[PDB]
Amino acid sequence: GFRKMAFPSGKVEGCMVQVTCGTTTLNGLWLDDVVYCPRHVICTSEDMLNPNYEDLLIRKSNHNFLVQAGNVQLRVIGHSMQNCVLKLKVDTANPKTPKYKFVRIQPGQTFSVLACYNGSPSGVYQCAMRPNFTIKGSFLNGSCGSVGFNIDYDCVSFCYMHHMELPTGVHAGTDLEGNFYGPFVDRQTAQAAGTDTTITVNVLAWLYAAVINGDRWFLNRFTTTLNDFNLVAMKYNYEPLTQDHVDILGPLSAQTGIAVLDMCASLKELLQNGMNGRTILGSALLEDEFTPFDVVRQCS
Amino acid sequence: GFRKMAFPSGKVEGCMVQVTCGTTTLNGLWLDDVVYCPRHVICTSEDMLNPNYEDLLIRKSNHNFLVQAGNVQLRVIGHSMQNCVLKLKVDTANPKTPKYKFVRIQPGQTFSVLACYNGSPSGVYQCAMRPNFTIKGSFLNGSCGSVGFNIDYDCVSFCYMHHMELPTGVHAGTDLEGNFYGPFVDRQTAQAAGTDTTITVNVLAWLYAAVINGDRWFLNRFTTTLNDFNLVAMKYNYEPLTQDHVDILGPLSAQTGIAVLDMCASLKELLQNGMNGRTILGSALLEDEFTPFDVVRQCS
Repeated sequence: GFRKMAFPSGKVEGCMVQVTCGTTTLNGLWLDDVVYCPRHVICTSEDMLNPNYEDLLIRKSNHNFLVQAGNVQLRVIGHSMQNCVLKLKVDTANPKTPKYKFVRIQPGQTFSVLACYNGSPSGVYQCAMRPNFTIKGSFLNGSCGSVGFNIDYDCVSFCYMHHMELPTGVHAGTDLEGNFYGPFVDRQTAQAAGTDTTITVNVLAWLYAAVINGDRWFLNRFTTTLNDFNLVAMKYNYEPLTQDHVDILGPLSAQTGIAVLDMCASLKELLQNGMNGRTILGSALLEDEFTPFDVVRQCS
Repeated sequence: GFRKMAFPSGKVEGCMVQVTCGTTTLNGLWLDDVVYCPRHVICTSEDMLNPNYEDLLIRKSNHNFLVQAGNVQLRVIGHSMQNCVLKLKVDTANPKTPKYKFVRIQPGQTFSVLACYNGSPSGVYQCAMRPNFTIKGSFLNGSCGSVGFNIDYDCVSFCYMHHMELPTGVHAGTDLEGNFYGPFVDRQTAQAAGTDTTITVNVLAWLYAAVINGDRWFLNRFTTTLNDFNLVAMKYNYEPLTQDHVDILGPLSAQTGIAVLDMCASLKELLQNGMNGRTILGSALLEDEFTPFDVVRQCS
């Protein structure tokens, strides 16, 4: 097994609060004197079918928002919307605010989620942004407004806020400026995701992890061109590999002595032949939710 | 996919420190005015081959231990050993000490590890104590003294401290009173683990998780007796299921409407027939490192 490792969550735990509007409670993020949360908190069950968020927000007063940090009520002094994120101004700057920035991540990148229930931290796990801008896998039952982040040197980079579940069970959300990842809207109407694809560069990073962890059976004596690899990739719904992706795998290639295009030849054979009942890192399936950075972080 | 979720790590992050003795640096745990760490910190490479820990410890002065919390040196005022754990008394009580207890967990139970490098928190993941008292899977390269824990209501229950790697790549460690889990010793000599077994009650919890997450193909119209199930289990290196284990699965059985012995009949068929190229929760292998409590924590 190659373990998913989340970032330590302490810096984000001190920012989680509960936001209630009417009968709806979800998670908010308290940074300086602003609480961020999904704007759908202001919607009734009926409102969600076709909301006019500007009109709904105008009809709300500050006293219609109950913000609780532990057992402590924060007074709201201002409410506004930035795209799909509600910003509640409160009268107290969070004394536990970390150094932070707001970033918008790329498809295929990973991040940690602090899964919260009604403002209370419950668990932490590592998630990948799928190429179709959904988040796949199992989630904490009832967890709206939970946030995704990376820790850079001292700095928390917030990249994601959970808004929506698609009937398939996958999650959709926004960056912390309230822009959805992918084609989704915060309305209860028919929404399809695009076809998903396998994140090739992550599969290669995970094969490097396998090698570093002594799982080598799939290495073959062959090489390929980027062009010949990509013809096979396309047939198996893999993303095309670019020179920039090859360059990202440089450190794992140096650590293992296996040229990227040699690992590409190994992956081509695995796609064409299958595993013949064998496992890699205890899996019968190739894994694509570890980035090259995730592997180097854990393995170097 | 059914996600491994770790406990939020913030309460433990504030306790991690670096301990150095000569050229050896590893992790320590700073609770009130005591730093806990593996006693093998006092050993040279040569000492590890056959250490007399009492003699080695007598030859150490307080000034031979360098304890750093961030960039901050703590003065050691006392050194003693409890079984395989070194206790450094320091002149400052940790102001970030959480409510805590020390527990000794059972084989098959899970816990979160805050993986640290030279006192610095790096990542958090969920681990299971194998029936042979090893910890399996991939680990942070260089991480000695990292601790395992559960969070109970407000209270951190520390259960594990990493000491050793076995040549197979698995980890061995102690409880926080310095007693090894399993037959292992903190000496560089030939040590075998017992044969490992599959944690049956955890496989059943994970099949309940599958059902709750809409993966139902393996459910069959059959039941079994505990006795007839156990005859099959024994052949596939599964732990025998006891009435006490059946009772632990009550809540998942109630949530799904599937009797425990009906899920046992489903598992008997999976062991005898295999998966025929199908997956459960995105896995081709049955997973045994989620406890019934882990599933209820995430799914209820």
